[PDB]
Amino acid sequence: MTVEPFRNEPIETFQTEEARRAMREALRRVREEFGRHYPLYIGGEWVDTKERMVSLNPSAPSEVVGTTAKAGKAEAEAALEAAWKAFKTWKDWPQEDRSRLLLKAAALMRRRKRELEATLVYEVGKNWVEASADVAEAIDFIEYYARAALRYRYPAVEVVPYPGEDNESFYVPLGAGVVIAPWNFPVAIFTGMIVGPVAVGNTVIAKPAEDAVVVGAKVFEIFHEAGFPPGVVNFLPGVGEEVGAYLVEHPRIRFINFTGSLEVGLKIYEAAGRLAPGQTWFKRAYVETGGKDAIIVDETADFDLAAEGVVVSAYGFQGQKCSAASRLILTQGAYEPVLERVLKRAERLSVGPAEENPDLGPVVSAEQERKVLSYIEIGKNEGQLVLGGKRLEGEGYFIAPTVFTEVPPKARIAQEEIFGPVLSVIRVKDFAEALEVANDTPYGLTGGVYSRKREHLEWARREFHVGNLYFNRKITGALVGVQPFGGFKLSGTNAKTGALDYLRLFLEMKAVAERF
Amino acid sequence: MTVEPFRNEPIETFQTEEARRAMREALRRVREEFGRHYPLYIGGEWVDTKERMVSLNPSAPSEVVGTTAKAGKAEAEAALEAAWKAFKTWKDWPQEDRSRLLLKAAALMRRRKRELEATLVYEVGKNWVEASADVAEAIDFIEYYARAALRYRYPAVEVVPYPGEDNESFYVPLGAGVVIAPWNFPVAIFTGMIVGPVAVGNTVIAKPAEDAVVVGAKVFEIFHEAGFPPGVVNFLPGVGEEVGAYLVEHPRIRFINFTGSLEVGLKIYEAAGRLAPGQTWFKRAYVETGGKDAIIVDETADFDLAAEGVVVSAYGFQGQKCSAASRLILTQGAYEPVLERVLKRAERLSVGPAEENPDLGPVVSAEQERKVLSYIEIGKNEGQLVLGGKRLEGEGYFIAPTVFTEVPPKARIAQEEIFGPVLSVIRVKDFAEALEVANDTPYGLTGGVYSRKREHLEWARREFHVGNLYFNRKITGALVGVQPFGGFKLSGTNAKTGALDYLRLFLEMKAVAERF
Amino acid sequence: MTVEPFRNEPIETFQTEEARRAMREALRRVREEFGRHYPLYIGGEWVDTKERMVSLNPSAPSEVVGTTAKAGKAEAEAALEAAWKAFKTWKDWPQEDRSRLLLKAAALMRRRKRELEATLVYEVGKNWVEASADVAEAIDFIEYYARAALRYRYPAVEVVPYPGEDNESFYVPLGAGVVIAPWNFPVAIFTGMIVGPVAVGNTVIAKPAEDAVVVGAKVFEIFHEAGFPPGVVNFLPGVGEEVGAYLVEHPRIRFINFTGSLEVGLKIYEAAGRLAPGQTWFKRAYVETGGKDAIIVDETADFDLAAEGVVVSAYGFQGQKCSAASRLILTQGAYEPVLERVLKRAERLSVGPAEENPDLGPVVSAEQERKVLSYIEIGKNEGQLVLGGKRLEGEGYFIAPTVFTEVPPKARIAQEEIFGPVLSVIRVKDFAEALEVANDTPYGLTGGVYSRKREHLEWARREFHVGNLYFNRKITGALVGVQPFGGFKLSGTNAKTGALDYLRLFLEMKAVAERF
Ligand SMILES: N[C@@H](CCC(=O)O)C(=O)O
Ligand SMILES: N[C@@H](CCC(=O)O)C(=O)O
Ligand SMILES: N[C@@H](CCC(=O)O)C(=O)O
Repeated sequence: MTVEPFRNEPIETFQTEEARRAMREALRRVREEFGRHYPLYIGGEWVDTKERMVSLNPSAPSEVVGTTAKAGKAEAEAALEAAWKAFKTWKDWPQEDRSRLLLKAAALMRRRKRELEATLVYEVGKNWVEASADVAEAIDFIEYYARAALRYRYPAVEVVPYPGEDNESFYVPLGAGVVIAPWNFPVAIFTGMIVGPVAVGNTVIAKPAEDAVVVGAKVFEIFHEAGFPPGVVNFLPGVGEEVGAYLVEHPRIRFINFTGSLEVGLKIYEAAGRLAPGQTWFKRAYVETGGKDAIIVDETADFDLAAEGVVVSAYGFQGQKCSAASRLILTQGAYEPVLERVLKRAERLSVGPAEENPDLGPVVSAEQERKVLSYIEIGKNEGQLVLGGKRLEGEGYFIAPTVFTEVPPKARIAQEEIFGPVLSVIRVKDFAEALEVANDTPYGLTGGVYSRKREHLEWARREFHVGNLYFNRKITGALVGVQPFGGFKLSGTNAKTGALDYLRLFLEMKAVAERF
Repeated sequence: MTVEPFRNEPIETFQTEEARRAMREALRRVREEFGRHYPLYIGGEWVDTKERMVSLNPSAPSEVVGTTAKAGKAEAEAALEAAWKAFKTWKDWPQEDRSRLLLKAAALMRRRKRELEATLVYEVGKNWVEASADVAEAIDFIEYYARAALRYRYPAVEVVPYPGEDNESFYVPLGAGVVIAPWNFPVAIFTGMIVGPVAVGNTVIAKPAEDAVVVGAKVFEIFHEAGFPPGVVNFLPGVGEEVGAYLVEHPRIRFINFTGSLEVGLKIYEAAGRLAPGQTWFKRAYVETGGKDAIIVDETADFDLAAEGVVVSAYGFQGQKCSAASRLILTQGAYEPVLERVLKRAERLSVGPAEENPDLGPVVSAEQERKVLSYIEIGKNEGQLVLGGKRLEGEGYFIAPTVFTEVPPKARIAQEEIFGPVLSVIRVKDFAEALEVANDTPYGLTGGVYSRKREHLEWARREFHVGNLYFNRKITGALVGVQPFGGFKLSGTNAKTGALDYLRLFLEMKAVAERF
Repeated sequence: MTVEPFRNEPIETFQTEEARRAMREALRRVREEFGRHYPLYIGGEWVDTKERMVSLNPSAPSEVVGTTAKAGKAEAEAALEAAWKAFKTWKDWPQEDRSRLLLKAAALMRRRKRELEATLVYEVGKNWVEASADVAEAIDFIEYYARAALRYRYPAVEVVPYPGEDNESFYVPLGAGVVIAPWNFPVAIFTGMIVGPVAVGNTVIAKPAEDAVVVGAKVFEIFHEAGFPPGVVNFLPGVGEEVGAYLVEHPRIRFINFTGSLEVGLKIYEAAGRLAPGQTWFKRAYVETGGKDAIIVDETADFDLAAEGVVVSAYGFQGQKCSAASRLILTQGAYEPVLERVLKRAERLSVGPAEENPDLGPVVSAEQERKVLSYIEIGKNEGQLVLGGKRLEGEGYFIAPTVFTEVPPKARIAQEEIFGPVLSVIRVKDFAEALEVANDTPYGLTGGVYSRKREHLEWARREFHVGNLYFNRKITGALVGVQPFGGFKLSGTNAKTGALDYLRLFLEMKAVAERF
């Protein structure tokens, strides 16, 4: 190696005066720039369009936080042509050179941490620590993939030798692909999904989520200053499915990297399986599609520790995480003790404008608000509402931490991803039943168990079927490198982010033999 | 390691009297066994059916090599139930135990080599050496995957540590899947596609190609004797698309491993991308779909060496290989010298009943013969026929080595996979044009270059876009371990067989963290 | 690895106000619990007995610090049955699972550091830093052995392969054994001797030293909360040799791990060599039996540095360490300079109630006091008393730092382990004579040399025959992992604690071959 061993970027807690001062300064600079317009980024240059998109502050929706250009099919085609033109030479860059470019981008992002965090606060309603964790994770993806990519450098394949011949196998990138990013981790996942494929020689066209187009543009300002060659990375904010559908079904799109709802993920995977007219390859599609994550607590657990972890997991970033604890499975002996503690802690959570660093900011949009409130109405017919369950005062999309108890395992609110601050509590007889209920959903992303019994923990290690399992701690916040992130079943294709294996997904192998 | 380092099984040449004596006895016993009936193999037992399938000797179509039971939807469902039941416990076997089971199977197959080779000679028309190479490769897949699987044993993932926590990532098998095997390497590929997934904990339902059901049954006799637990491997010969379609589209089939025509591969990949009613995962589909492989020869090459390699590559097993040289691209200076040599060598090739160990046996079936002859008629109006181009006398499906020259690069015979003894010769101006023509097809499986110019070879290493490239030697016969086999573009998904990476395709990763 | 690399637990120096406050709080909690009764721990549960044992405060012997149950032969037999029953399943736990259990125990012990330290202060008279070092070392043993155990996981043996066979050699634990722990490091050594064997699959019956039964019980509270399966670890405090003799001579005790006096160690080793009626194995007995450790100082040394190290080594924990410097060998040129400095430093050492953090607390018991005073009387007839040599005022067993000079190398006080604050100074002609005198004792545990002459240091590295040798620093305080601890000659069997080799002592090897 030529750089220090990988270490995760520390997550700012803002416990010091300097940290709080720096954040206030960043928040001021960001809001003073709410009037800024961000164009598309195609072929190494910012390209504007006639029509525009408006980004709103979910904590005060009448306030615009910025506007961006709006890509259509014409711009998507232009981006694809630029991406393929760039691929022709970018694929030949020595890996050491590509990795150094990523390291430069990480250094630039680290120097703009507060600015990006403040943008997350105002654009998507993350409180201070959620915002800091998001940006820190983006930096981690860049630092991690830059190093991981070197493990695949020419010629990396272990082969069996043969007399009188040189047999060399090596990896090569696929080509130009499309990245469809989420609004809940618009810096972290947006960055990771792009730089992973790019690190090993691919080129990318990235479509940010509508609710997070401004922060996505700021990430591209970093890519631009870093110096990625024209066409290697492209930015196409857009409205509706136009751009995404056009690229996903395009005969010249080589791969698709997607993180979002199961509904969209299913359509993408189906489309990727089809041979578009003139297509000359089998498309690769990687999808991360959510979950219905549960935390199991049995009677041997430290009930206070469990309650704290459950509240953090269920309500962090208003429960808008694919990893959020949306189900709390309690064995009979743990039911009353844990539920009472969870309710006591949850009722003390503050909800308000994200910039004030409340425990919960607003949900991301009017549409998300409508969806969450709709599920709350559904829940009233399936379980017992014991906490919250309503919209709070203010134009901002503030929803109170919600808890439903005595929820049937097969109830809609115990099966479908609400993606809001709504926790469903399920009572079970014993640990075996807890595991059965935990596994009985179409998903398999995150899960947790609070217990002191070794046999129960190791039992879960073998049978709680989720891609990311945690014992006696929160089930959210997977760290790059430490906890490869990705699930089973309808949670996706198990493309483990923040792991060496992730980069292999964007490479193909060639074997060349020379008989002397 | 607890066994000797992997070494490829020697391919018998039958030059010694001992080898000839052994082969003659094996051929005699297999012939004397003609007419035998082989049932299906489901849940550890041989299960017969009312209806049956007939396997004919392509060298003498009136002769029935044997008959097998015929599986329908009911048998497929029974096999799927057995495979999932078995998966529950097979996935928990220590890897060392599963690997030892594979090694036992390899030892048993090795002891039945001559018998399996003789069965290939009679059932699919392979001459002696082609049959020996097939069986040797099957043994190699078992020996190689047995060892490779241990590289993924619990807990194999390299992760970054975190203070006060144990973070453990490991691989687990996917579940029960279906294997759809080809008739051209009915022992080798049939075995490889089954044992790879099985080695790491998956269970399989295998559908042999209709023309090679008998040898597939013999491979299962070996699996049974080795002791694979009931349900781990299942044998379902069948007629038509019924069985394959039912399993490929089944909501409970976890993965599909396919090797065959592009037409079928495209349908499988599309079906795999769809969520069948009640399906709870994104199906994985691995497909190897053929090629239109070329050998380029420039004016600096050893023309005699090139001509020999071209003839072996084009006519070995009657050109019925996805790796076969079906295109010969000659630069202006190499055209006359190489073509004259290729014609002289090809016109001396013997064609006759496979048991006689001719240079070429018959094509595999009446339908295949019809298709190859149809392509020859098409070729007569596209290029210039200069050798062969007709069916030979006899009941067997004998076709003479055929050569067309001055073939336009975009002609149907220069673009579509004929899978017969038909070589298309294309004349180009220089090496640059040779590479352009070589790359201009929808495929990308194998390719070769005969040249003494270092700059041309290294240029091809970087730009001749095929998964398996060979310099100054034949382009067929990839050896397990030595030459990871798999292509680009419409040649498939690049699932490299005989390589460490192959097994990763049948595993998913779990990350478990415990905060102490 | 799945956890951070091993690091030694920091030893608290109590230089901060918070540290001192935390210690005072811990001391208060511990003394408020002096009335507590601690039962035996057998088969996963606390089991009380009719008779009890009383633990006294050596700094105020009329004060009881706690009482415990008293095990007899019946309880020892019950513990052995529980240990064997547990072994049957504990031996089959994946090593990763056993190691995680140890890591949990370490985390629990770390959270109770101050409590354990305060218990050591009151029960065995350790001052603050000696107490902190003791607990920190116990944590180190758990953390170290948890990691070291993974190095022996299935199948760990490097063997030579053979054609057509799988040859696998692996380690397995021995069974149920007995641990006989010392009173001088009742948390550290008590813990290490137990968790080392347990980590790799053995089960243990532990007999704490009579003077330290309370702190031993607190360590078992940690084992209990950690969740070791019933029978894996058992606690049997007792009076006299009854329990120890019964287990050591038992036909069903598989191994014996002992740390204590040579007198007892010799008896244990002799008994272990005998085949008890019905015994079906050769018992393994590991014994650490003390020393008569010397520090050599020559004329080239930094005399002030040497004096400081000698005083720390001779009087730390009142010289009650098997590693304590009980002999000071000075060459002629170093004699006066070093002796004067040692006397000046030693005369400034404070002696008093351990809780007040004096340089020296009291010796551990009335019996130890009697022994040390007896050796002082013996010393008066062999050497010249120049410092201390008497009991101080108070009911506590306070003995003043003592120094005898002009001591003959073969004098009883220069040969026998006093285990008290008594240093014997021997004058020698040169370095060669210093080494001769250093080696001329029945022991060989620790030793030290203060010198700037490279040739003398390297000479000692090769010829100062002790298991743990230190240059220009104290000879006590061996750190887990850094300095494998164990001696030569009558200091024991050289079972190096805190080293990878330690765990091998509790394993046996099996070699299994399968001919395919
Ligand atoms: N990796 C994030 C979840 C990302 C997502 O919500 O998609 C976590 O572990 O909290
Ligand atoms: N691996 C074989 C080709 C297998 C196939 O035809 O599918 C070869 O290299 O000749
Ligand atoms: N390991 C301790 C000595 C333990 C004992 O006295 O038995 C030290 O080096 O000081």
